[PDB]
Amino acid sequence: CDTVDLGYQCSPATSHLWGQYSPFFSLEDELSVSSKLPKDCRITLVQVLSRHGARYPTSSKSKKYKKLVTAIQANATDFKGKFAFLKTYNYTLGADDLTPFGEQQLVNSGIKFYQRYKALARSVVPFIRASGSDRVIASGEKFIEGFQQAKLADPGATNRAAPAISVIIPESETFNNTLDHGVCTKFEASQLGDEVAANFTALFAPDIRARAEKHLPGVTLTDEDVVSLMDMCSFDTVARTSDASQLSPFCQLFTHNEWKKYNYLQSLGKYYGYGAGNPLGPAQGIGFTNELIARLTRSPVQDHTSTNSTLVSNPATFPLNATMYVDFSHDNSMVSIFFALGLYNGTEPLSRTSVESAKELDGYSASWVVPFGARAYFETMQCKSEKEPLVRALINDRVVPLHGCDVDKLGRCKLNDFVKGLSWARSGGNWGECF
Ligand SMILES: *[C@@H]1O[C@H](CO)[C@@H](O)[C@H](O)[C@H]1NC(C)=O
Ligand SMILES: *[C@@H]1O[C@H](CO)[C@@H](O)[C@H](O)[C@H]1NC(C)=O
Ligand SMILES: *[C@@H]1O[C@H](CO)[C@@H](O)[C@H](O)[C@H]1NC(C)=O
Ligand SMILES: *[C@@H]1O[C@H](CO)[C@@H](O)[C@H](O)[C@H]1NC(C)=O
Ligand SMILES: *[C@@H]1O[C@H](CO)[C@@H](O)[C@H](O)[C@H]1NC(C)=O
Ligand SMILES: *[C@H]1O[C@H](CO)[C@@H](O)[C@H](O)[C@H]1NC(C)=O
Repeated sequence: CDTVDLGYQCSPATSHLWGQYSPFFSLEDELSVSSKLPKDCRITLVQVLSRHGARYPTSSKSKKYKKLVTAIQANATDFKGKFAFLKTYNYTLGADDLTPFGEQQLVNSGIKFYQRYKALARSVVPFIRASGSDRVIASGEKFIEGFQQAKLADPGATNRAAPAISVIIPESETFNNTLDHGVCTKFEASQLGDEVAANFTALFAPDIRARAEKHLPGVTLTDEDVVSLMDMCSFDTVARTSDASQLSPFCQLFTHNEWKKYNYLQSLGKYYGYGAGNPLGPAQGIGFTNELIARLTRSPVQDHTSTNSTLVSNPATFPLNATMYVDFSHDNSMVSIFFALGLYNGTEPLSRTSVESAKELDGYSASWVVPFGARAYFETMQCKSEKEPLVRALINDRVVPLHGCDVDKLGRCKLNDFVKGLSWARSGGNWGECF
């Protein structure tokens, strides 16, 4: 179901509609030109930003789901139709960790990164950082395994030293971490994303709850419970087999139309939680943006947001000339980063009542942007067509044309023009409002 090149392609009418719980699926050529290296161009630098792989529910969500399944099984006097499996379903999911499928996603992502950037990778040991979350670190280790596997299979490789994760950035409300938000006090107290999600759920869940209650006589569901049951489709799928080759029985409880609503609910939560819908959302991505500018320009970091001055000032933890960089992070931080970079500046504020597709939102959705095992590639290339280095952004294989600069038909801008266009991030944006 899941391949190195294309990601997850089984049951696409369901599995691509789980938002941030969708396994990565390649968006090569989707509302986009090809992501292929253009003729007479050579990559000179690549930065990868990768999410962790598919996982179990967090400890708190796992507790909630188990509580619900138990209550259903205790209250239902019958389990009718498609809900029949809940009579004997046994809740066995863990908490927080990668599933085997999620580990393999990341091995696959490392293989794909080697293959895509083979010309550089043959001689380069990438510089790698990970946010201080066990599933993120584990994802980094699996990416490295895949990278090394592909490199060993390539007779043309000259430097096969394994890259280490050189920096693990602590996750703490008082540690400045560009790969995991937490220090912007006002933002961390924001309820907007949760309120938008709740309001939208109140629109679509009632009909679903009625149908489920009809097929589970004795059971009373809330809106929240409907969403929990829908969440279980993805979580159970990515857990129950090592290759996620069997759709969970939870999945067929809901229609394709309902999956499109669920997918949009997830898009709303990320947009209004972490993206441009949140007044301090894109500010959470400024620190990484300034780190990326430092790498692109081989220059010291200039930032006063979520960088740590000790970490960025030491070559051992922030080398300025490493040619390949790979950073491991989380959905929410990656959404903020993509918005801070201006990559979704063609997306209008999402309707809170009407479902708009990624097609109609200029390529923005949770499933297109931060699926499980999400990856972004930020390239510099030197092309014979242009004296100046050109930058290109690929998000889950889709070329995401740059904003703020004079963008060409291939989605690229000249390096200095791109950096100039990131004036908001370079100034620190509205970070002062944090406090
Ligand atoms: C910056 O990193 C240093 C070295 O790890 C650490 O001692 C310090 O507390 C960090 N400060 C912040 C605010 O992240
Ligand atoms: C939720 O809906 C209520 C009633 O329609 C509305 O007043 C409120 O603004 C909504 N919340 C958000 C953040 O959209
Ligand atoms: C199960 O029944 C109990 C006791 O009436 C009730 O409080 C609870 O909400 C019910 N839960 C479900 C999921 O039906
Ligand atoms: C951490 O970030 C805050 C601004 O958010 C800044 O005041 C402080 O200097 C930073 N500390 C370090 C060590 O970078
Ligand atoms: C993206 O749009 C926002 C809001 O208009 C603006 O502040 C920011 O500078 C834009 N980014 C780029 C890179 O053009
Ligand atoms: C590049 O130079 C940096 C100093 O900015 C140094 O720490 C490191 O040896 C180099 N980067 C690599 C090869 O990881």
